[PDB]
Amino acid sequence: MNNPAIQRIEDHIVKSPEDKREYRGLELANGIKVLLISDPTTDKSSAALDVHIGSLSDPPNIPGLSHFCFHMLFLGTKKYPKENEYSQFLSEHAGSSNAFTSGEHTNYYFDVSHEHLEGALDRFAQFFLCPLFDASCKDREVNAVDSEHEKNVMNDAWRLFQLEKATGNPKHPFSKFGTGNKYTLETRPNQEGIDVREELLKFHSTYYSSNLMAICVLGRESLDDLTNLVVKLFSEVENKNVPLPEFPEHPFQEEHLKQLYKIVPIKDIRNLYVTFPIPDLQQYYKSNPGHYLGHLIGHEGPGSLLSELKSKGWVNTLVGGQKEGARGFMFFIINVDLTEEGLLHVEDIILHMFQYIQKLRAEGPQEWVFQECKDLNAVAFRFKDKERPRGYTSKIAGKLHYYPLNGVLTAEYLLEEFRPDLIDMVLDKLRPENVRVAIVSKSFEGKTDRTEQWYGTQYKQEAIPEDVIQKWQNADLNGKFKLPTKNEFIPTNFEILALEKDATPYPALIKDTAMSKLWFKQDDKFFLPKACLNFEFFSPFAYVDPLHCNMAYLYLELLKDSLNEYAYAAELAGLSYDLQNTIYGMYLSVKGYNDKQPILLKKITEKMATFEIDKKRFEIIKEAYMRSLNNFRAEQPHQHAMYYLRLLMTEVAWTKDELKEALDDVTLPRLKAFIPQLLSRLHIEALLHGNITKQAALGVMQMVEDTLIEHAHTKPLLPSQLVRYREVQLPDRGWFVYQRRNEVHNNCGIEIYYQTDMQSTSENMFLELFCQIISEPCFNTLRTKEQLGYIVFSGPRRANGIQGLRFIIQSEKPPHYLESRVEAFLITMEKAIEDMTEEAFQKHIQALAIRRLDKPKKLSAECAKYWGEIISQQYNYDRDNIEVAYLKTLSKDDIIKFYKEMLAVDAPRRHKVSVHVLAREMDSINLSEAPPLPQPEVIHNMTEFKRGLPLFPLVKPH
Amino acid sequence: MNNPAIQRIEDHIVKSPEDKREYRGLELANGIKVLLISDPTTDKSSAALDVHIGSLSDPPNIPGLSHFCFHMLFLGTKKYPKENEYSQFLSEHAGSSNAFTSGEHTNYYFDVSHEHLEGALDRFAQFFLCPLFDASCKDREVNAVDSEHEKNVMNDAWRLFQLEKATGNPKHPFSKFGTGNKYTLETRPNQEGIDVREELLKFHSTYYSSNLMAICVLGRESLDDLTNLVVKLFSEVENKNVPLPEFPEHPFQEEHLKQLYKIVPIKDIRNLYVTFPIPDLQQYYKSNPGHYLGHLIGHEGPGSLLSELKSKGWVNTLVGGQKEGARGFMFFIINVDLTEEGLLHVEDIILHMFQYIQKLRAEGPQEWVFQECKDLNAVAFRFKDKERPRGYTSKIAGKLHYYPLNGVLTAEYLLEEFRPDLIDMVLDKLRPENVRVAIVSKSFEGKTDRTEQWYGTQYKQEAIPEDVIQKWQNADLNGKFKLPTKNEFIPTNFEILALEKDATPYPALIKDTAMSKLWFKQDDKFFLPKACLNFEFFSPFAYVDPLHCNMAYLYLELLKDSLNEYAYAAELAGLSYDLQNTIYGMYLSVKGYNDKQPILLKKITEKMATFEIDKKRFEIIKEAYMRSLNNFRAEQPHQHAMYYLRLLMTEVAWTKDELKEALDDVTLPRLKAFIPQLLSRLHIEALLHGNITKQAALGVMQMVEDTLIEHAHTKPLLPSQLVRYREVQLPDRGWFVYQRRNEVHNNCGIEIYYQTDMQSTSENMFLELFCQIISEPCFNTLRTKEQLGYIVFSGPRRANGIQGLRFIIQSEKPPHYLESRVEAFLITMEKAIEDMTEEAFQKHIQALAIRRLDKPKKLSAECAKYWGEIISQQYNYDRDNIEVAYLKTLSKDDIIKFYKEMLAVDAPRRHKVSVHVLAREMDSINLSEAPPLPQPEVIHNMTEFKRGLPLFPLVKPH
Repeated sequence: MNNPAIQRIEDHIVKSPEDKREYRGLELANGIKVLLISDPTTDKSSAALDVHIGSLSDPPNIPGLSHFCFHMLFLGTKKYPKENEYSQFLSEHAGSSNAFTSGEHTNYYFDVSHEHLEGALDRFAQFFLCPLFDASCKDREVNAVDSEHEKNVMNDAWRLFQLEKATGNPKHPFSKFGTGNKYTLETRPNQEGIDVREELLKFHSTYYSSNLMAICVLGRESLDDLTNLVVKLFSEVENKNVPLPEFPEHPFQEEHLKQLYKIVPIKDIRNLYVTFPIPDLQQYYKSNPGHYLGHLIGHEGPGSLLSELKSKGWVNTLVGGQKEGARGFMFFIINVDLTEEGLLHVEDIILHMFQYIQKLRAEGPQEWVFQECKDLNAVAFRFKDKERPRGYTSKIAGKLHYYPLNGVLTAEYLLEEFRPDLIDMVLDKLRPENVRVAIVSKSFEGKTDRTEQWYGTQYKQEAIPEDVIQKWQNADLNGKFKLPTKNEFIPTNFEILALEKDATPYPALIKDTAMSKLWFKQDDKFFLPKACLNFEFFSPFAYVDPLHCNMAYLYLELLKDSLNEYAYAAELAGLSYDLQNTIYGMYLSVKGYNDKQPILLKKITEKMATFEIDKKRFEIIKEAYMRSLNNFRAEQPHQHAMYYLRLLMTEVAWTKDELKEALDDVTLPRLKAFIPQLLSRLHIEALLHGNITKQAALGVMQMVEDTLIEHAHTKPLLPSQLVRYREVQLPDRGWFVYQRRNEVHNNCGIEIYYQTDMQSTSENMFLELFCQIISEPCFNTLRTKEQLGYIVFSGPRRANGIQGLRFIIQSEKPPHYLESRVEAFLITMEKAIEDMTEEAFQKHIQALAIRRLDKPKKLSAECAKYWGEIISQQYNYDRDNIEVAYLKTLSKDDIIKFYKEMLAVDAPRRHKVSVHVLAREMDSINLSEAPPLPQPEVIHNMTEFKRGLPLFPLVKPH
Repeated sequence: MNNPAIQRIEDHIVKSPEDKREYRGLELANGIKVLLISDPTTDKSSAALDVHIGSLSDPPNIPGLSHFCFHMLFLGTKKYPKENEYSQFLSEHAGSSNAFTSGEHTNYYFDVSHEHLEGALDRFAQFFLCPLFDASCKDREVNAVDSEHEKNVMNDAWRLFQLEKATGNPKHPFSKFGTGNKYTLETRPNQEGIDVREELLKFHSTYYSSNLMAICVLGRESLDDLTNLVVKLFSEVENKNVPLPEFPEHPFQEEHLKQLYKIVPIKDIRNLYVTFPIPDLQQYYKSNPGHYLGHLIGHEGPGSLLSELKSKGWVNTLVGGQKEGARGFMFFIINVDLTEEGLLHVEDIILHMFQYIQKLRAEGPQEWVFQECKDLNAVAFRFKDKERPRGYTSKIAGKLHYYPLNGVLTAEYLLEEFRPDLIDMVLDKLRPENVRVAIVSKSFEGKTDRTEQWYGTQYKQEAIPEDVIQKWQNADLNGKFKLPTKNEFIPTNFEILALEKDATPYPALIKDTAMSKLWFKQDDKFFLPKACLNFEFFSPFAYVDPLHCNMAYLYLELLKDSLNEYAYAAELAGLSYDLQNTIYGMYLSVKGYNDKQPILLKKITEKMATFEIDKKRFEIIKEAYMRSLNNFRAEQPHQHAMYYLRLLMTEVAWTKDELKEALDDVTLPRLKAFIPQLLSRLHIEALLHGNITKQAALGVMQMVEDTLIEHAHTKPLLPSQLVRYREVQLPDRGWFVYQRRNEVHNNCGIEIYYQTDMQSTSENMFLELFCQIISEPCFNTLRTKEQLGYIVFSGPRRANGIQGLRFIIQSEKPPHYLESRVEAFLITMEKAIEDMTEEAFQKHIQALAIRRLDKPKKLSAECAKYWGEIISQQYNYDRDNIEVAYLKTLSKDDIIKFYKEMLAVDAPRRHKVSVHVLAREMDSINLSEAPPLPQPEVIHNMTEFKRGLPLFPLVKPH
């Protein structure tokens, strides 16, 4: 009795009781799996379509056709032939989109203003009904794919990824190159024949079948309405009845086992990768054997494996468990980072891994553990934070291929059966004869034979001698490896306290004293048994010079290091904390189930105020920290540009250079002395937010104070004597440039900042609307036409109460060229604005309003927003409504004037600075015309530079 | 054979061999004693006339007629009848003048541009040949005299002065009121008859006689030329053959002896004054018995009297020796400040004084001591720094009454005969039966019977019981009081090192390293065996908050406190040091004979780096420091205005309030810990200047470094990471006012700052020429016509690289009135400038040039100038020539424009701030017309105030 397009309906979708959203499952006649989500309060709607095809179905001759294809798909359709029609519609209706290819999945998704779902879906749908696939872009698009590849070329992580693929069976599709590039996309085709337009079309026509598609749609409309909408748009997708691809033989045969790889990294890291091929455990999701083992093998603290490897001073971090492969196969991995001593004991490290394993075989599957995991995940599922719509549908579309409708939400969180047998089964694969091991370290440089062909990775491939393998099999049992004990942090009070009648819509200041300032809000919307605790400890000794910055950093690193064992239980129990230094002191945050928060907070604070430094932990943390500062050189060029702009524009900021130099003056005695000093006098500013009462907030706040006062003898640092840092003020019509060499990448980085004025409602909305207007053109113009790089960003920059427009580009071209192109873009944008219809303008106003008003979905999102107002000392909690009201009154002329005053080449108040991060070797047409530009004043000393310019005031508190 | 006007010539004037100046003594026929000084290199000339009449010859009915008289004398003459002709001539020719009355002397002096000596002297001379004495000023002048009196009314020092006079014989002129006021000057005359115009004339005509006058004149002209000039101008002064006044009976008879006075102070101090009347020792200057005793009784360190009084924790400072009275009598005094414990032991304190005395009688005069004093003073005289001309002639004119021509220079420095007899003679007066004692302390408040009539001082007068007197006579001998030992610091190497051929005209940077920056110049002009050593130690821990400011202060106070005994010898030996904290760290300066500098510097630095705090010294220094912060409330209203402006305009500055509050958190352990921290990391910037070689400078600099590094383990604070403070930047057209209560004075204070722009050659000379032009009008208008107060100041203000115009007034009127009057003055000045002749303008340019170019006369003057360039990090050593060159190119129009841009009510870039320090009770006509003014923005929080305004850059180094 269902509509002819629908085979089967619903299933009753099993969801969390807390979840007010309404759900319905569907199976279209044409084989499409579908989940509809009705949320009547949602500000943005969203949809995702996932194709169960990826780079694994890439033809042998054209690797990356899959990736290439989704690039081409966005590029206009028969009904909507404009090349950027999709994205421009999304931009102009508060929307955004993205897409991705993995081995077996291609996932396309977007969100949009809830009032225009139908129109966003009609367009998205066309991509699966009639793509133009025209060759005017086929040639450009390749550039974007190429630089995409290029950017990741020097990225270690990606290099290792594609290196585990070539270290495997070449006649297995796993070995194929997923990303693609210009070398195998435009080029190999002409010089070997073959039309990459015809090839695309074939692929798209063999593999783009409805039987292999899943869709998820979220909107305000009712389920019935969404049903019709979906049926109408998607029911006529073409079914090709493609058998689902499968890879059951497994990419790593006995020949690839017992292998060892010495890889040379770009960054100066030391990592060890251990890998056991395993059969596909997908079908077993109701019991999850691979992650019961992952849970014990990647466990931390008391008696765990990592604990031991840490005590030998061999390893700092351990991650272990099951890893995706493709339908038919998986892997079980165990990764660790090596200390200096660790790198000399790889063999002995691994022996310990098999020793813990062996201990598992000895001990055998344990029901109480699985039972514990079961109960945590259940609560975790019930009390899951409400997700952002765009990320939810995308995740759901993917999961639709693996589970029945009624179980698409609960799958992967809820366990059921306990299965000792399945667990033993996987356990049996973890043996020396199944092991692939990979060491990454710069100590191999110059002495590698092989070049992985796509990324260029140096590396050695060798076989692990029999005796070694034999030693590992001779893995007996190390007494130390104990199992985890019952989890004390598992919460049992999920009572949601009633809303105090004195409650308020924004955080209220409930305590203003010389020692502490406490902001507090009781949750009035999410009603989950969760609380966010935020503390900012102020002390001048944290950032007073580079030596104390270093000491502040090491202190917390050392503190966290020794709390870890104890803290892991909490984390598994959905209770986490963060602790880091800042230019003002230290930041302590605790999030999660509120029930046992007070016990964790007590332990952290106690340890803070009574800490005692293990000599040995000290040198390791320091050597790591040391190596980490050096490692900054390896970062992306754009990441460097941003780092230097931040230093440049701040009255006081210590560069990594300065920190490195000062690090060698840090000894154990010095550090021991510095702690009491740091803790000697303090001011604390706090936000406590969530499922807590006023009484409970003050109580939590007292215990922090009292624990410090009694144990470290802390006394009050009056707020009035806390020195805050100002932003540097650029001179009218000035242009400064700071130029630096990057010594790894053959790409250059660039950040251009046009500083405007002190933050305020009007200045804020001028900058933000102007940015909205240019957000998609910047993308469509500088990236999708001019192909200047994979990274092309524009938008607002905020810091120290000041703001301005920034552009960020990573590119093969020289900075001065990017620079000229950006100015060229600025002119076009100005004309574009002069020549834009009023109603297009209003859509831009309306689009920015929607983004701004879009309410946080979860506590930590609402919390972070408020914490932003505290950090910045503006305390403007009602900001969003105010600014949007003001936004709605702007007119084209206002934005034009704004532009002419602040941003034009000829602006009387242009304030421009550029950071140019030069490539390794570098350096020092129909296109629109760039204006002539001034000669930059060149910065050779950030300090001299700042000393010679005035400083901004600080922003007045709201 | 001498000119008929000259009785006797010269004497051959005994002078220092080092002294290139030429001298000649004279005795005019009319009894005038005269010294001429020819200095052909002098930039400014000078003269002084001293009359041997003072407030002691004041008629009984009109006290202060003497003071009054010299006010009236400046007020125009028959030949030069313009009321301010004298001072306006001096202003317009790089000159300045002043005058003063004491008991037996009235001293008038001026300096002037060397090119216009004759014209300045002609006018000065008229005052002693034919004063108009007109009654149009007689009525105004009284105001200035009155506020003069009023200002000192709340000044403790003056109150005690006039209180020792009324505690004496009323029929002795000593008891008369010296200052005068409106109460006894305009008033008592009408209501008791008597013309204060006729009275003046009488006085002036009985006492203003040539026989009682001495003159001293310094100019470029030759001695012969000065002779004629003087004879011509002064030979016809009228001789009245007044017998020289004398007061031989003595103001304090046996009735006033054995007295005790409990005085209530304005400031919260504790002081004890012990006073022995003695006969006049003037005649005995060749042997100076009073100051051989002063030398031993006011000695400090090893075995001295003060040492003991300090160990009992009774007293911090001791000053002892002979004190001026008047021809016929003197006093020998011994003053100390009391700790809290001291005030409870006055009796026991004094007993110790007589015990030391008794020890002197026991021991008897010692030839070696007098011999030591003799030799020090001789070297001191030979190597005396060349004096500023204005202060030299004034001093010499005074000394001309007491010594023969040929000995006027050497008198009071050179000893001759040793006279055990004279010493014993004075020693015999120091006995309990001769003693007057005075205690000053707020602990007496409310319980005094008597009001000294002129100042209003509360106080009790009582007689010292017999037994007390008896106890003091029963002053035996305290073992501890040892004599001073031979003086090891007495220098013996006065060799002037040859001028290295690599020498330079300005300090050169000879050492730029992470630990130290060393500026060095070898003396190329004074050639005295003297050196100035200046060290600025930078550490952020000195001023990081109020607690560390306090600790930095106490540290140095404690350090100096324990070095004193050791240092006194040096000081007597012409070798001194200064040591104080700053917002950047600490300042150590050492000046004097270079020979033993290195031994003193070594001891100071050593002690700095190894200091150990006596518990007991600690509480005393702290209680004193504490009391001292409270005592700021007692300061002059104008002094408060200046203090608050400095806080207001500096990015970071800790108020005395903040320091007081933070002081109670300072304990001994805390302080002990803070020292190593402070010394932990340091940067040093030095100026070494004088009679030292490059090799000797570096050597001196190394020993400071090496002594710190080896003993406190100091390591380098890189200069680049030293945070310097900026000046606050006022907004265009802004007017801010900070208003505060003064709780002691019935006068209000005011400072008005019109901030201009960052310092630079042009901005500097605009402000400085404008100031020159208005310097005398401001005086003549706001003070001498409008009589707004005794304190009326205007001129340049420099701080943190910024500058502006300031006016400072202390007044009976309310701030808003002064404020209006000042603006009224500004308008007049503008018109005055528009309407001033070109050649009058040029004289102003020429007058400022002369002041600026006028070369330093001594090492520490040249040193201080250079140290100014270092402190301020501008290093503009050739400043003076540059700025004057630029000065000479300015025109009226430039100054007008300057004024219209920056200073007018209507200036588009006026930047005005006013500090108003209100009187105790207060508050919150032909006159020129004040313009309407804006409503001030009012400051209630210096901090909020600064946070809301931008900050200036720092000035670029030259």
